[PDB]
Amino acid sequence: KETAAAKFERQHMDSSTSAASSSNYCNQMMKSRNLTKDRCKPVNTFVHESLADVQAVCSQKNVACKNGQTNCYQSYSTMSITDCRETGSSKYPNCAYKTTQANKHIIVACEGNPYVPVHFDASV
Repeated sequence: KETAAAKFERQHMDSSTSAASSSNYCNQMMKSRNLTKDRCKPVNTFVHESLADVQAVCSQKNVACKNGQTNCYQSYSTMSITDCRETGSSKYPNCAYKTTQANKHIIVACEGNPYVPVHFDASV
């Protein structure tokens, strides 16, 4: 079945664009990446950077994850991200989201060998 590392790429990586280009980014991405297949995932962040730059975060600043785990890491640099938050009009299967673009430090949880991002924890 899909690996945690591949899942992270599918849910959170968008190396193909530098930023969201319109308010419809989230609606299109959430759908296309299959995040709304079973239900409307409430929140999701997409990172507009190279895969290598995001994998490198696993060797940056170790910080506790929001849930207390100690396998989280914070990016030394800000990164281009897009926050997707479900709107009041969202109704499965017609999931709807508000798109928010920003430049923030990301916090990911890493695992494995190679040690790569498997979860997106927060943006700060």
